[PDB]
Amino acid sequence: SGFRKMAFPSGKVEGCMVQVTCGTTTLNGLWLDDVVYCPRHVICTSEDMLNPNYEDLLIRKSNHNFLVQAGNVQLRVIGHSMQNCVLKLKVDTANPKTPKYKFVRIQPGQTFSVLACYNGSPSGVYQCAMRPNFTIKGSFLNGSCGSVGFNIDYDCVSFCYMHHMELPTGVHAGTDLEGNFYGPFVDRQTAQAAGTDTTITVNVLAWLYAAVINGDRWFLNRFTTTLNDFNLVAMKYNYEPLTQDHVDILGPLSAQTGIAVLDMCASLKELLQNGMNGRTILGSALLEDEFTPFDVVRQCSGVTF
Amino acid sequence: SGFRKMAFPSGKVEGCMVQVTCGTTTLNGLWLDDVVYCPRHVICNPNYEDLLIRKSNHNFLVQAGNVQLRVIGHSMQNCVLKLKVDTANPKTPKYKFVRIQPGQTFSVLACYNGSPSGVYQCAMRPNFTIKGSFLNGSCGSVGFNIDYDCVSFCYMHHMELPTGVHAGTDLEGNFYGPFVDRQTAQAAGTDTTITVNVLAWLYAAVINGDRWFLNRFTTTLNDFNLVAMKYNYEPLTQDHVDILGPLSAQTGIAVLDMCASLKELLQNGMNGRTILGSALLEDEFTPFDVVRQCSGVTF
Ligand SMILES: CNC(=O)c1ccc2cncc(NC(=O)Cc3cccc(Cl)c3)c2c1
Ligand SMILES: CNC(=O)c1ccc2cncc(NC(=O)Cc3cccc(Cl)c3)c2c1
Ligand SMILES: [Cl-]
Repeated sequence: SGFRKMAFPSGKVEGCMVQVTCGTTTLNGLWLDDVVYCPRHVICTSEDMLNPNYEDLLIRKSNHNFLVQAGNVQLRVIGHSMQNCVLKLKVDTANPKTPKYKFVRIQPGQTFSVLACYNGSPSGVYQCAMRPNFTIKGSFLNGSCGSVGFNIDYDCVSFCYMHHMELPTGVHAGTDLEGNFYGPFVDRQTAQAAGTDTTITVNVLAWLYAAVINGDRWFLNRFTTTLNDFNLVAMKYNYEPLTQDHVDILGPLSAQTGIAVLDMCASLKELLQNGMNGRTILGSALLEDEFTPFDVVRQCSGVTF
Repeated sequence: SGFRKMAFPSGKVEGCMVQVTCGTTTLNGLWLDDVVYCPRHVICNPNYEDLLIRKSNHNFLVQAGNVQLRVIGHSMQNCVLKLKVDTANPKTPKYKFVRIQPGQTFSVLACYNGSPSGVYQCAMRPNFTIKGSFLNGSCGSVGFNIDYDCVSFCYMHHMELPTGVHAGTDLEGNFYGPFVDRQTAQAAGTDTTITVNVLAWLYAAVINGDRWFLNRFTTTLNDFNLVAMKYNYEPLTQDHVDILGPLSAQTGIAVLDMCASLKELLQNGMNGRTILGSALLEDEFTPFDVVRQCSGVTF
């Protein structure tokens, strides 16, 4: 029993964090095998950030300009290349702590753990979700660039995010581990703003199923809805449209609790109309959208209370 | 910017998790140096000395990864069993066993079959329970904090109470709260809100640009405690006021001025608004957690 925002154990990722220095800029890098991955903006000055020509800035650098520190040891850079917005620094030592890993690009609504780092040293771990507007609501200070997002399914670490910048609203933007940004963002100091954000509907439904599994049914009602009528109501509350894929994905939780997806959709509609009336659901007074259907099955029991 | 419920990096603790089996019971153990610590209920009116005297070293199966450790001794200390093994854990970090007080926070590395599955942050409630997330097999999972490079172990999981909340001991086997390790009618007492932690979280909200709840008013400590007692909030002591000193100096809001904001929040509610993305007053961040997360201390 109980339902917490749970992050994956960070040990496999902590053993990959290094510090990358180029000139006066210091940020974090991910050391996997003999390559250190970091944001390419490490080669920039604050002036260069308005309209950097990364190719022009990189051609002027040599291997010895990049200082890489792993713990108290200085690694030797023997090569460098750029792939999209990530810089790949070839080093002369393979990381003996390299876990089994993959680089995966996630979709909005997916969750992941973040190991926030400063000067190549891990400071904290938290759980978060890729918002529908492609930003993340993280907790990052100056020096956190290069910190990574990941999932650990079995013994394999799937790296899905590398932190690059903070937008004016305090939200964060970054890339996958191949250097492709999530969202319409660029690694430039230019007028960029996060688009209007929406609630991840399929995740709120999964979280309502987690509440039913843990014994809470106060919010259920005798109604059902069509998918179309649910979406017409949902979009008036800035909720993402619920697709037939989402309904299919909620199938296992529907079978376990005995509540049809469109029946749970009707309880969500009523919650949006009435509010909570002083009550809570899993210790929260708001509808939670940062637990996927997969997170709920992983964390919750297989037997409904 | 941003404020998340953040746990300490769990790597130093993951390297200590092992699986302990005795008969049909499997749970988690903490392997430090040549000793494995685990709940004594792994041997299960349980007369634990009578049950332990009947066991031999080879009855305890200890598995570290894919390796079977050899148990060469066993002893009980309060509600924890200490299994002496032949091999010292080469991954043993610098550590201490510390007992925490209600209101203090810690990270939990939830484990099943000696394998870590998740990490979360939580607080020791004033009623000595923890609102954790634990399933069957989680017994022996540990709570900890990190100070520089030293892991301070403060909690070991033992049981779930009927309300879904959890109970456990420090690493010396002393329970937090009036609980016993047996299947008997036990219930968590009435809980209260950790006042000093709510105030620290209000200061974190101000640091992150959320100021709608501030007002021109102040209060006395006595008047605040009379009001706080009415809403099932823990009393605020002069020690708590002193501990909030740094945050008061940084934001320019006196502790008793922030108390007048909290009094107005309790009497009138949030009025449809949120603070740091929450519609409830959050009490699981200490004044130290707020300073650490708004400064970037590393481990
Ligand atoms: C003193 N605080 C900060 O400057 C600060 C706070 C918080 C921050 C959180 N994350 C990243 C930071 N860094 C950047 O956004 C640097 C940057 C600027 C323009 C474009 C690009 Cl790609 C990268 C933060 C920076
Ligand atoms: C049916 N649910 C479970 O089996 C369950 C679910 C969830 C659980 C979460 N944590 C621990 C469990 N374990 C215990 O509380 C076993 C126990 C019983 C009597 C005394 C003592 Cl000291 C320990 C859980 C057990
Ligand atoms: Cl995905």
